[PDB]
Amino acid sequence: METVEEIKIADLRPNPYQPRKHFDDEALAELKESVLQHGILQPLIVRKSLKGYDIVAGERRFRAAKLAGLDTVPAIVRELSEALMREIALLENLQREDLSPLEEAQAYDSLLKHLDLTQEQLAKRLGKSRPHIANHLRLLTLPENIQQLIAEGTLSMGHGRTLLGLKNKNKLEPLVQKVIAEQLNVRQLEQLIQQLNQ
Amino acid sequence: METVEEIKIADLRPNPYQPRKHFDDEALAELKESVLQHGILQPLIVRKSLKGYDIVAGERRFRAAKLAGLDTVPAIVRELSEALMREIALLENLQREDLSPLEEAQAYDSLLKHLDLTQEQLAKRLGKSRPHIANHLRLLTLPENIQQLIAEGTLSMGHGRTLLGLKNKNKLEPLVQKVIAEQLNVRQLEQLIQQLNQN
Ligand SMILES: Nc1ccn([C@@H]2O[C@H](COP(=O)(O)OP(=O)(O)O)[C@@H](O)[C@H]2O)c(=O)n1
Ligand SMILES: Nc1ccn([C@@H]2O[C@H](COP(=O)(O)OP(=O)(O)O)[C@@H](O)[C@H]2O)c(=O)n1
Ligand SMILES: [Ca+2]
Ligand SMILES: [Ca+2]
Ligand SMILES: [Ca+2]
Ligand SMILES: [Ca+2]
Repeated sequence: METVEEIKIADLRPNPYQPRKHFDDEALAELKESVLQHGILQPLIVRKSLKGYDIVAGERRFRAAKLAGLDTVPAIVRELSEALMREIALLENLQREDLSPLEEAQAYDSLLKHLDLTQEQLAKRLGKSRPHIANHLRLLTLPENIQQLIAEGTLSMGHGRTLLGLKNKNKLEPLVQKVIAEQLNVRQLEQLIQQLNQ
Repeated sequence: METVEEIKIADLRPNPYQPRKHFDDEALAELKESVLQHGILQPLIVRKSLKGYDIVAGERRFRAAKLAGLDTVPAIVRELSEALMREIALLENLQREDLSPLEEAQAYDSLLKHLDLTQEQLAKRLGKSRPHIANHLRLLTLPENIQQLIAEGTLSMGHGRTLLGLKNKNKLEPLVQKVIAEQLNVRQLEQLIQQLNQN
């Protein structure tokens, strides 16, 4: 039976097989904020070495914990060959599916209702910006069929966002059919919507 | 003392606050294949119900474990309020960053060399298709400045693939400048390359 250990930040060493080459400061601030709200929800995977503990999965969490003022992170300590460490460094990130834009928006909407929160309060609680939450919730004001098209992938989310800018909704559904039939890009749609609006 | 328990598949209940509405069969097969190679690497998070356990994070792992024929999954049992369960069901998915196409491609290249595997063998080891691996490795044949655009997300991986189809490499930089300024999609880039390749 494995345990989750609290490992001191001073004892942690970089992932020797780190596949991430860029650490976005904005995204780390989001993770920091979430850690301040909920703590680290997911234990790191680490491997005990002579000098300390090498991270196998969790470098962002580690950086977020430091930003948040924590002195330890939760971790599962495993004995692993170099080959397993190389594989798992990738697989922990590779073998997962993110939520779609619409699944995210529906989640925000469900939390607003069941947690009884404003969008500002939800952004704080989730560690996301207020514009990020508002832009996703706006997708839920599009016609049902267009939401379906976006989910099915027949329309991009970028098209969805651009469609919100249309003044006269009488042209909305013909505009979507044109986008699809002509495989228009988002910039072409922006330009059509500007004229229609004017 | 938080522990990882092996919990019987039969005792697990679906996530009451599941944000995922689409469970792609192809992606579940990939996860199943990875579970067969490595086991479940990340414990599920669950909460005790009146009987059994509700999944708080891990429904895809749960379904892949059924497809792989497992009897139990590793799980951390936590006491959580309803509010926390609703929050964590989203957050465990929301607060994470994917790898860029180039980071994925570089990782494959590294693993091929250091594990001394062919593309096919690596594909089996990782639970991905052989073309998925091969097609990401092709990105590494692009000029570094275009690789960077793909790394940053200014160009999509599909743009990258399509640009490989260009015969005259002297037209690459002007073509990319056009793609970016005019925000062209993959199909429109295909057509421009179609024309450039016909002399
Ligand atoms: N052999 C593997 C491959 C991936 N994983 C992890 O499975 C999780 C899949 O994430 P997900 O959001 O797509 O699906 P859920 O299982 O959380 O519903 C990730 O946290 C992977 O790191 C694992 O535990 N074992
Ligand atoms: N408050 C939070 C928010 C996210 N997380 C998890 O932090 C992990 C971040 O994944 P990542 O691949 O972006 O970064 P790493 O920390 O694995 O380097 C994810 O598994 C989130 O579920 C957490 O442990 N605590
Ligand atoms: Ca890591
Ligand atoms: Ca990770
Ligand atoms: Ca889940
Ligand atoms: Ca998940």
